Amino acid sequence: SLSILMLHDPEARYLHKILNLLPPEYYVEYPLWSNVVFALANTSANYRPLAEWFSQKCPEKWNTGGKEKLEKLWNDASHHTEKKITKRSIMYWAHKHAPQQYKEIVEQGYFSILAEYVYSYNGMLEHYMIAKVIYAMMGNKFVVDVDSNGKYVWFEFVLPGQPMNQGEIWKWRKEVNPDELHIYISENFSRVMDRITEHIKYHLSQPHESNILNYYKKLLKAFERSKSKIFNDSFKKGVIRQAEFLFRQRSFIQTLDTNPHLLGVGNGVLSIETIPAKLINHFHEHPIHQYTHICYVPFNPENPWTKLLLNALQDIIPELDARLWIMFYLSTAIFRGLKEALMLLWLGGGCNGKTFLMRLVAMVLGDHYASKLNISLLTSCRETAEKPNSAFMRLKGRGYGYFEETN
Amino acid sequence: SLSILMLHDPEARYLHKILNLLPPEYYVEYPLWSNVVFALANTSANYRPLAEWFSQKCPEKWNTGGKEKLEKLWNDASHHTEKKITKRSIMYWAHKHAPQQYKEIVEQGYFSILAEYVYSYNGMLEHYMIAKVIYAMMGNKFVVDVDSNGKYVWFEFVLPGQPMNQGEIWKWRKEVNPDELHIYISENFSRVMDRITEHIKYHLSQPHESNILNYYKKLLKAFERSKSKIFNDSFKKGVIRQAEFLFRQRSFIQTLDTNPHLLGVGNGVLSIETIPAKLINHFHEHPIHQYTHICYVPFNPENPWTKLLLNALQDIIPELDARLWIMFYLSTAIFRGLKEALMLLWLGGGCNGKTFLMRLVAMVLGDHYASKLNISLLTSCRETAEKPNSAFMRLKGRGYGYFEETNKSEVLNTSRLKEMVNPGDVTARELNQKQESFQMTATMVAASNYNFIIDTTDHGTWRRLRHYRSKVKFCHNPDPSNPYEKKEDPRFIHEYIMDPDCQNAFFSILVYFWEKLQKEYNGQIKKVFCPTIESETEAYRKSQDTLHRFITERVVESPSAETVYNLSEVVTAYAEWYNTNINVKRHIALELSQELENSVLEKYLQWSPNKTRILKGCRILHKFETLQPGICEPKNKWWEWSPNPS
DNA sequence: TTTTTTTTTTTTTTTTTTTTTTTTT
DNA sequence: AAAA
Ligand SMILES: Nc1ncnc2c1ncn2[C@@H]1O[C@H](COP(=O)(O)OP(=O)(O)O)[C@@H](O)[C@H]1O
Ligand SMILES: Nc1ncnc2c1ncn2[C@@H]1O[C@H](COP(=O)(O)OP(=O)(O)O)[C@@H](O)[C@H]1O
Ligand SMILES: [Mg+2]
Ligand SMILES: [Mg+2]
Repeated sequence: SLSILMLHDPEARYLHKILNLLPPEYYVEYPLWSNVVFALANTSANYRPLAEWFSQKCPEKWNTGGKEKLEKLWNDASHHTEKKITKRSIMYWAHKHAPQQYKEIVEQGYFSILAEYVYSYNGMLEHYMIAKVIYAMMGNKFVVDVDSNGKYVWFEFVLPGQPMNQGEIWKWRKEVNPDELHIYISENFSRVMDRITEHIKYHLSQPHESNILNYYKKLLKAFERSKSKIFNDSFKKGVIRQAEFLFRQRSFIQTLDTNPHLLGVGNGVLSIETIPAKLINHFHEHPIHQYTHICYVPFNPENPWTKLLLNALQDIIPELDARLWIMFYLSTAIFRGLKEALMLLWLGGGCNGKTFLMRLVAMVLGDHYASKLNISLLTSCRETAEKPNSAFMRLKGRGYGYFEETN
Repeated sequence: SLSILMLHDPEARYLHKILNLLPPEYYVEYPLWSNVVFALANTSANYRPLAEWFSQKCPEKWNTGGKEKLEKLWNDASHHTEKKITKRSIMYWAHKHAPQQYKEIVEQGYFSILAEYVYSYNGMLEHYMIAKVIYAMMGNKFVVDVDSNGKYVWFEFVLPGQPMNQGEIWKWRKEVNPDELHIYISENFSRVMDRITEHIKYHLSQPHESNILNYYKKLLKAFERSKSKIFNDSFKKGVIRQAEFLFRQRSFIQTLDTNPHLLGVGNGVLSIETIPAKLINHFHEHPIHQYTHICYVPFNPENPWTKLLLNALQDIIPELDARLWIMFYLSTAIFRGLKEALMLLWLGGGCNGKTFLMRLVAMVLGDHYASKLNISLLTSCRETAEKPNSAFMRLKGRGYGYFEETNKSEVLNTSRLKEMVNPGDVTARELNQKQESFQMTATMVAASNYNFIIDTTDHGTWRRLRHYRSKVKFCHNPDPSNPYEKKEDPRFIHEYIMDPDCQNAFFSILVYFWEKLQKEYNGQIKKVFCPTIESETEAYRKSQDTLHRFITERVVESPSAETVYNLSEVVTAYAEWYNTNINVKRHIALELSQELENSVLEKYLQWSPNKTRILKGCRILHKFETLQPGICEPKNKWWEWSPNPS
C-alpha cells in the first residue's frame, strides 16, 4: 500500500517527506515513538498504512517487539478518547532537531503550490489561492473560532522576540484584527512573488519554439499586472475574509482553559499533572489563554523572602498541626477541578491577621483565578423581587474566593 | 403515457436513471416498495404515471403479487400524509449498495446542466447558474429557513469522518455561515471546470470549417476568463445569496424537535415510537437539532456499573412496590409529550439520597431536556404582577424539573401550583420579546427534610399529589441493629457522576423501565397498585389540616356544653389557635364560614331563622379544661418486575 | 421595588462604481 | 493610436 500511500493523498506525500531527517533513536525508544504514533493516529483514521510504514522504517522494532501489541495500541488510539496530538507538534521536533533542510523543503512546497496555481489560471490571482497559500505557511498562529455572539474571533500564538505585554509569552491571545497577518501578507509574500518572477524569467531566457514568443510574454504581463494587487487594502480584506474559513477550527473556544492541571503563569504554563511540577517555556499545543503576572521559581527555602514568609506564617499561628492543616487547605486553591466540599471560617481580634493572608493569596493567584465576594450573599432575603443578582458570575473558572470583614 | 414522461422535463428521466439501479429483489421486498411509493407520493401528485411504470419495474411476480397492489397504496388516498419517508432518501438507498454507476450518473447529470448553460450563454457564468449547479450536486446536505425575527439560517447534516463537536453526529447543526459550502464551491467545482475545458479543447481539436475557427476560440477565451471568478469573495457571496432561495424549505424551523418520540443521543438519534426502542446511526430525515452527550446502549444487567447502580437503588428504597412505582414514574422523564397530572414530593431527614438521585437523572437526561427549578415558583406567596419572571421559563420542551432542600418548612398555596401540574397551557413574558403561550410537559419532583405546609381541602388539589417518606438513613456509625442504616461513600457523589459509563448505564435502565411500562397497561401511571403509596399520601392528607385538628381538639368530645354565638367567635378561636398552634397567617372569613359547613360540625351546624348559621352548641376550651363530657421480597432479581401482582 | 429592563443603538457601508491595459480597429 |  506504499504506492497507494504516495498515490492519492498530497499531504501523505508531504508527511512522507517530513518523516525523513528524523532521529530514529526516538523511534527505537518506546515512550517517544509511542507518543508520535498516537499523534499520527489522532490525525484521521485513514492513515493505517502510513502508520504501518512508519513502524516499518528501522524494522528492528517491528521485527523485535509487540507487533500485535503495536497494532492493538494503534487500533485503540483510533477508537478511544484521549490526547489528539497532531503533526504540528512533530513539525516542532523536526525543527528542533533537524534545522536548515526543512526550510527549503517547505519553501519549495508552497512555491510549487503557487506556481501550479499560476500556471493553471494564467497568472490571474484571486483571494482564495493566496489565502490557501498563506494557510500552507503559518498554522503556528492565527486560529479562528466562532464566539457565542456569532462573531469570528482570531487568536494569535505569542513567541519570544515579539512586542507583547507581560506574561503573554508561550500562550494564545485574543486579537480583534489580525494585524500581523496583514503585515506578513504584505511583506513576506513579495519574496515568493519575486521567486515566481525569476522562475518565469529564467524559462523565458532559454530558447524554444514560438511558444516563448507569445505565451510566456502573456503570462509575464498577467503576473506583473496581478502582483500589485497584494498591496491593495480591499484585496487584503477579501483575502482575510476567505482565509478565516480555512483557519476555522471546531471546538476551540469552549475547550479553552478547561484543563485543571495547566495554569497560565508569567513564564509560560505550569504542568502540575505529575509530580514534580514542570514549567513549559517552549512550543506546545495546550489551549491556554488566561494567565497571571506572577513568575514561577522552584521552592527554595534559602531565599530571604521565603524565610521571611515562613517565619511570618509561624508567628501568625503557633499550633504546628493547625498550621499544617490550614496551609494544606489553602494550597488547594491552585487546583481548578472538583474538590472536597468543606467551608472554613475562623475568627479573631482586630490584629488576628486573617485579612492579610487572604489578601496575599488573592494577589498571588491573580484576578483571573481569584475573586472577592460579598458577605451579603450568605445573609440576604430570597430574591422574591425577581431582580437578578450581581455576584453569581463569580467562581466561574475561579479557584479561590474569600470574604472580607464586617462590623 | 411514456410520451408524457418524455415531454415532462429531463428531471423525470434523471429520476428514472437513478431508480433503475434498484435491484429486483429490492422491488420484491414489500416494505421497500411500500415506502418507495409513499416517498413518491410525498413529492407532488403528478407522479402517478411514474408509479404505474414502477409497477412494471422488474415485474417478475407482479401478477403473482397482485396487479392492483402498488397502485392501491396510492389510488386509495392520493391526499393525506403520515410523516413518512419522502424523497431525499432514494438516492441514499441507491448509493448504499450501487456505487460507481450512481456517481457517474449524477456526474454526467450536473455536467450536462452546466454544459447546457455554458453553451447557451457563450461561456459567461453568473451567480444563479452556479448556485443551481451547486444545489443539484448537493441537495441532500443543507436546509435554509426563516426564524422568528426574520433571518436566513443555514443548517447542515453532519456525517462521520469530518471535523465536528462531540455528540452531534447524524443530526442537523446550526451554522451562522456555510463554511463547508464555500470550501466545496471553491475546491470541487474546479473539477467540473476542468472537465468542461477538456471537452471544449477536444471539440476544438477536430477540424471543420469557419464555424469552429473563431467560435470555439472566442468561447474558450470567455470561459477561461470566467474560470477565475469562482475564487472571488464577492462572487462567492453573491452565489451563496442566490442559492439561499433554492435551498429554502418551508415549515422546517417550527417543526424542529416537535416529535416527542425522538431523542438525540451522543451516537445518533434514539426512537421510542415502537417497542423495542430503536437506535438510528445511518441516514434519515427526522428534523432533530437538540441532543445529549449520553451514548445509548441496550440494557444489559451483566454490566458491572448496571449491577452497582441496581444494588445502590435497592439499598436506597427498601420496599419493592414503592421502588417499582418510583422507577416507573421517573421513566416518564424520557417522554416529552403530554403526560398525566402527577406531582411527586417525598420527605426525609439527613442523608436520604433524594437530592443525589435527582442529580443523576438531571445529568443523564441532559441540559436541553432537564432543568433546575427554584422553590420560589411553588412558594406561592409571591403573586407575579405585570413584570418579567425568567424563573417560570426553562420548561419549553423539558421533560424533567426537580427541586432541592429549603431553609425551613414553607407554605405552598394552590396558586402557582394548579397550573404547574395540569396538562394545560400557561403564559408569561420575560426580557425583550412579548407574552407567549407554551405547553408544559415536564415531570416534577420536590424533596425536602422539612414538611410542606399545604393549606387546602378540595379533592381537585389532593388528587394530583403523591407523598412518600423514606425510611433509610445514612450515618458514619452503622450499628448492626436496625436495617435502616448503612455506611456512606464520599465518592458516591463526588464521583460516579463524572464517569460517562455511569450515565450510559442509567440511561439504559431508564429506557428499559420505560419499555416495561409501555408493555404494561398502555402507559399511564394510575394503575399498578402499590399499597405503601397513596396510603402514605392519605395519611399525610389526614394531617396537614389545621381545621380538623382544631375541631377534634376543642369542640369534639365536648358536645354537651352550649357556648356559641355565631361564626365570629369560632373564627376568633381558630385564629388564636392556629396562630399559636401553628404559624401566623391572614385569611378571609368567607372561606372559613363556607368550609365550616363542609367540616364535621354539621351535626351541630344549623342555620338560625335570622341567618348567622349559629352552631347548636359546643365548648370552647380555655386553660387546661379537662374532664370534658363527650410486601413480598423478590428472590434474586427485582428489575424483572415479578409477575403481575409483583 | 426599584432597576434595569428597556432603551438605545447597531452595522452604514461594502459591494461597487469608475476603469482595465491590452486588444481590436 | 483610438476605442471597446
Ligand atoms: N507576621 C506579622 N508580624 C508582625 N506584624 C504583622 C504580621 N502580620 C500582620 N501584621 C500587622 O498586624 C496588623 C493586623 O493585620 P490584619 O490582617 O489587618 O489583622 P486582622 O486580620 O485582625 O484585621 C497589620 O496591620 C499588619 O501590619
Ligand atoms: N449505595 C450507596 N453506597 C455508598 N454510599 C451511599 C449510598 N447511598 C447513599 N450513600 C451516601 O449518602 C449520600 C447520598 O446522598 P445524600 O447526601 O444522602 O442525599 P440527600 O440530600 O437526600 O441526603 C452519599 O454522599 C453517600 O455518602
Ligand atoms: Mg486583617
Ligand atoms: Mg441528597
